[PDB]
Amino acid sequence: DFDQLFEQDRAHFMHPSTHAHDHASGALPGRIITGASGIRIRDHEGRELIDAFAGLYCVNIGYGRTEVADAIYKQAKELAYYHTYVGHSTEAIIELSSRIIRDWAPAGMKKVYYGLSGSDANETQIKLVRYYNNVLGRPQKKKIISRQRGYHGSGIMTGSLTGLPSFHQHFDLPVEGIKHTVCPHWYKAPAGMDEAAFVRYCADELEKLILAEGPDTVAAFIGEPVMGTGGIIVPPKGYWEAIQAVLNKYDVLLIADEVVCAFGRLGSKMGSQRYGMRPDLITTAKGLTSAYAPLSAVIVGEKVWDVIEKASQKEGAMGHGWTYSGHPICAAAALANLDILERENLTANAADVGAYLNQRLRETFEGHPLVGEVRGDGMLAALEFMADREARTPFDPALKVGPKVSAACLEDGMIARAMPHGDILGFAPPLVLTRAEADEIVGIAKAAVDEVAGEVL
Amino acid sequence: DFDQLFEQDRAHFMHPSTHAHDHASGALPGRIITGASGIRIRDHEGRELIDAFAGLYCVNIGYGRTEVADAIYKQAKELAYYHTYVGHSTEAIIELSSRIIRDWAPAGMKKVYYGLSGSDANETQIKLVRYYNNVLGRPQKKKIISRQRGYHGSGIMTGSLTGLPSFHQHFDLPVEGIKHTVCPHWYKAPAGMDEAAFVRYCADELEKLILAEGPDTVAAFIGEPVMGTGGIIVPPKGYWEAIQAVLNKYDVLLIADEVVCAFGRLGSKMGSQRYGMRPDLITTAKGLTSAYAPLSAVIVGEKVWDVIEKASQKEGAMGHGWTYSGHPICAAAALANLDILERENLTANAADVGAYLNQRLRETFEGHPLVGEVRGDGMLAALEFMADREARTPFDPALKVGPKVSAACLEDGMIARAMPHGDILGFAPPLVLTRAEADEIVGIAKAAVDEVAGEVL
Ligand SMILES: *Cc1c(COP(=O)(O)O)cnc(C)c1O
Ligand SMILES: *Cc1c(COP(=O)(O)O)cnc(C)c1O
Repeated sequence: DFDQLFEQDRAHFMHPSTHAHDHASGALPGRIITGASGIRIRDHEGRELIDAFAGLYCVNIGYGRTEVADAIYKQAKELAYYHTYVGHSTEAIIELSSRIIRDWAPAGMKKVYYGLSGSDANETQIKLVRYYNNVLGRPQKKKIISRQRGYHGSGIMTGSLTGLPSFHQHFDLPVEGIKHTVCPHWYKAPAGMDEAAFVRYCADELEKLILAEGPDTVAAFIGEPVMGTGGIIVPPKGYWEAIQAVLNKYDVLLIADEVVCAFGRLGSKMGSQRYGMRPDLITTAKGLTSAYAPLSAVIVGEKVWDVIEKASQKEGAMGHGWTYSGHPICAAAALANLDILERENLTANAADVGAYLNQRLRETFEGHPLVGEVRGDGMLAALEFMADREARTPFDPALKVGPKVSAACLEDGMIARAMPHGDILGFAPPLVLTRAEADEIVGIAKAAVDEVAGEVL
Repeated sequence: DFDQLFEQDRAHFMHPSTHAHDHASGALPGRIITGASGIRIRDHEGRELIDAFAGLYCVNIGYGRTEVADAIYKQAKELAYYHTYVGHSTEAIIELSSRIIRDWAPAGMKKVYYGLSGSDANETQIKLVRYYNNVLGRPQKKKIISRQRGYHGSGIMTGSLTGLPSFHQHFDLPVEGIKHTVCPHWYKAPAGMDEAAFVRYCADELEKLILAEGPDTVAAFIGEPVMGTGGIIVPPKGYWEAIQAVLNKYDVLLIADEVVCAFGRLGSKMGSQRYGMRPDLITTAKGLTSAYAPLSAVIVGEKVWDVIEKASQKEGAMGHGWTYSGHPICAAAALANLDILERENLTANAADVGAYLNQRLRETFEGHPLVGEVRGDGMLAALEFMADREARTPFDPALKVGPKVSAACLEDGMIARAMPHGDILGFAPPLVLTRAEADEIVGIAKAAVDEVAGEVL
């Protein structure tokens, strides 16, 4: 009966991030997912696929967790929804807020504000940064600095923070007031620079840009500890220490975008502790619930919270609120997700098997003639494909090497993403992954990379 | 142990729309909701309150629907989540998309795009309006016109559309490019104008503003059929016909913001059919799931969809996507919600009992010395309090008459909202409301209004 559903799909469902015409015509074939379990999903044809991307870096505890379904259900029966306006709460949202601060967030974090998506979380961050400066009497200190290849969402303001051109095309972005310093990708550094030199370059370029704009006009700097969607750029050694020194010098807030990195993905609690970042504000989503329900959390530091608190005395309640902020079933899902992360120590398993997977990818693909670089950290890994490795020359985009390798992986029964704006194969498997399953993943990638190299080299 | 939960609440939970200091100090006392059923919620002290506001205009099928919990649970077990990127779907999201278009949306609607909140839905609308114009080669046609007292969300861009100052304070809003024409509130019209004259005034003011800005720079006009949060402003007879004529003359898209009005609230399928609106784009959330799970839907008309579809051929896939777009458990919740709305004909009940409630409040409050106007439509109603009715003179805001009446209602065990920026008591009860329950609501309001009158007058 799937033919009828696909007719309806093409007629009426506008998908995110999907070629509108090819989808409506049938040229881009649809795929219905009917179930899932462990690290595998099942499609409408009965195929069982290894999901080496955990949905979108988000199904961290793995698929098919009926424990989380039970928790969601229980809360849905008891109280599916009430608002959290004007001091209203559930037990679940209170408990979740204290657990995030006490067990997961870095030191000196104080409060949590809830939305539904990473994008609305970063939208909240922009509102908060402005508010902070206005109530401290600095109405000019408003600009946000992001980075090239950063992903921070798909809205107008959040799309502007995003430093990938597809999220800007025909939307008139980035808006004035948001700027982009350099992507800290060492492999693509100015030729001849060593790691320490490149760090200095990145710091100097940021300093330069702050000064060019005027430090009294620059409010915040936003960054992922490890860049995910852009894809899987690990920062060079000393990058975050060097950047923070510049930010302290000019009194610029650090927003850590931990939507991908939080809740165990890198083998640490969050990327911020792992890289010695000391952010003033933190964005989370994805691994917060392992996607069992939609939820985002903005974690607010002492510095910013204290200013917001004092200001309310003279300025009244801050005018910010989503109807579904603190949604009970979503909170309940998060609590169950956290219970599982803690009980099975999936943070530890991510460090263990992530190191193993990364090292196995390194052995098997360093020196391979299609591959320009192997990178990764914890349970994130990527192969970037280049026409000329030492020259840092990419393939012609129209050759579609990344997408071809991904497609070959999918024919062998594995999902691994062709990352955007480059020829990059990304891995972000569930944190329950075993060594055996990692070996299988690497085997399938080997075959797919060999096959595509045979066709294009 | 609720004392410990409130200690944790104050320490760690940043609520939406809540005085930060008063909340943290304890001056604004917290409230935990533990259960709910029909039209009543239960707090942490065992108090049972009549919720005459259905959460926030959103719990339309009523509280305690274990049918929806069952549907959520079933989907959580089967497949809680996969993405809907690149043509991927579930059965539920496909079914929901065809049911919205076929059974609920007005004629000539084609596609549905999903988010999680009303705000992110309207953010999608802005992105879509820009895209449309850019790919038609009109890069100047970008400005959006909203209205004074419109509520369209709590983001930066969506906060700008919002025409209530609290959503702008210390956020530097509205952003350049968004403008606000007049609030179509007849009772507050220029003195001496009759209904038909006021309609003409509103049309002329809009024409004026389009011309002042330059019609080739104006892309869209956004409006709620009936203004909710602003609060409960029913448009004058002929307003929407007159406004649409102006919009057609200058080729300006109509965005109907149906977050409140959709799915039965006004006694029609949506407000747009009810008021003869023919929008190009529609925003929905709230009543789409009755808040049992977070979901928003942008409904895209044929005109706009066809342009988007053609454009993808030369321009490639549109760069828009939320990770949780089309979230399966949320879709499943919507389907169950729709099943209930249709089965118990809650649209009809909303028309019946809503007319009864509105009339029953007109009888009891028209002529009452505290009340300047009684207004409403379907299951929306409001009492606006004035110092001088015939003069249209409001009370001193510092007298807090609206909030006082609301507080008195809450002591008698009923929740009814003190609407912002005015002295207004709003009603938006679940659509399952009976005549008997409406009488009870009116009784409690009478007592509370009498008490506050014999106290301020
Ligand atoms: C993946 C990611 C998001 C995703 O946001 P959604 O609105 O949930 O799509 C947001 N911010 C950052 C930094 C990310 O890495
Ligand atoms: C109530 C309303 C919203 C609410 O948005 P959330 O983000 O769900 O709180 C948004 N837009 C409009 C037009 C509304 O009337």
